[PDB]
Amino acid sequence: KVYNDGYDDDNYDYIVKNGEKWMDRYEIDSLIGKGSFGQVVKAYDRVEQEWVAIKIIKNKKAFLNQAQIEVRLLELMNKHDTEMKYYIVHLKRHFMFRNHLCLVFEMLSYNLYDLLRNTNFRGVSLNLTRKFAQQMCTALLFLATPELSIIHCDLKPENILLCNPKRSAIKIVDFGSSCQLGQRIYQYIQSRFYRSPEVLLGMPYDLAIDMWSLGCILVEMHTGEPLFSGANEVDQMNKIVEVLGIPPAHILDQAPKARKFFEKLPDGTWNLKKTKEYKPPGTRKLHNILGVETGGPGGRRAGESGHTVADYLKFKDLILRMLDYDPKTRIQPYYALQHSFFKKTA
Ligand SMILES: COc1ccc2c(c1)CC(C)(C)c1c(N)ncnc1-2
Repeated sequence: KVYNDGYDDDNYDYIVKNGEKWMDRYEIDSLIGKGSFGQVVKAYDRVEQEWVAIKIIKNKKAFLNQAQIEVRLLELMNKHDTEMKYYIVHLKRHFMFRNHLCLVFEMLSYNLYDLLRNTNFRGVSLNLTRKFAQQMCTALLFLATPELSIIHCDLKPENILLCNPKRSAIKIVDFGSSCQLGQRIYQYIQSRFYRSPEVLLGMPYDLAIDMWSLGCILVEMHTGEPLFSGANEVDQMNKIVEVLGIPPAHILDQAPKARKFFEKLPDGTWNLKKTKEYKPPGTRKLHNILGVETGGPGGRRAGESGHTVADYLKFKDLILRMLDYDPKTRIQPYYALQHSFFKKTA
């Protein structure tokens, strides 16, 4: 049985061959990543005399079209950030090769989940968490510029990459599930652990869903573990409620899916539907998850510099603003960047 004239496997992936030359230009060196979309290779661009990463999309219409959306959004972001100051991966060019769409990027290092694994899932320092937060809020500010108005829709540690393994510089990747405000099509979006309450509830959404994901990512970067690790949507909402309490009635009153998770009482207040058993609503305090007064996560930052009670209070406050249940009042990128968590003291 033959796929794409022998170039592909049965899963429509290009069969990567070390050393192959493409288009009298690229020498494929090695495979450096693989996922649902296809594969990522390190290649030498002989024309520009530099290493590049080529994302080789599966030869399958659904994957091709997902990557064509990504190409258009990255090209739009390109028109608007030529100095590469806003922390989005740079798409150099694209081409079709042997029935695979191929996206050529600058070569980056490993992702923030790999970085968490490298900490043995104990987390990075509050200082490094702050550097990641500042860069991500800058990226979100750029995506919110009106000519872009891009909702990434799948922010998670795996979609944030280090530029260099020694260093704090990061880029956001993977715009295949993205969309623009006023061209919102998807009802089902975001990876579960990072999914906002408005999406869980079946409500209208906007760029604020990415800020929710960022709040979740930053707590996980410092603790080593996902903040809200739901096994399914009901479990996800229940985990959110353990930390943040029952969502506001004004929100639940307008939520198409309120009754998937909650019940409306005679007095018009809302409670959780019973299990078929969680910490009571709001009793799993972020204050304690972060260890604000008790030496940080697991008490492991006791006796370390750069981890004071005062700095933990600033981090907690910023995260709580990113995790506001109301997407209208949730902190926005411009104001997050001005928050006291980013103000130096001492
Ligand atoms: C499994 O998913 C992966 C694996 C590796 C990478 C990406 C996705 C994203 C891109 C293609 C942007 C990239 C890069 N530019 N440099 C290095 N690695 C990667």
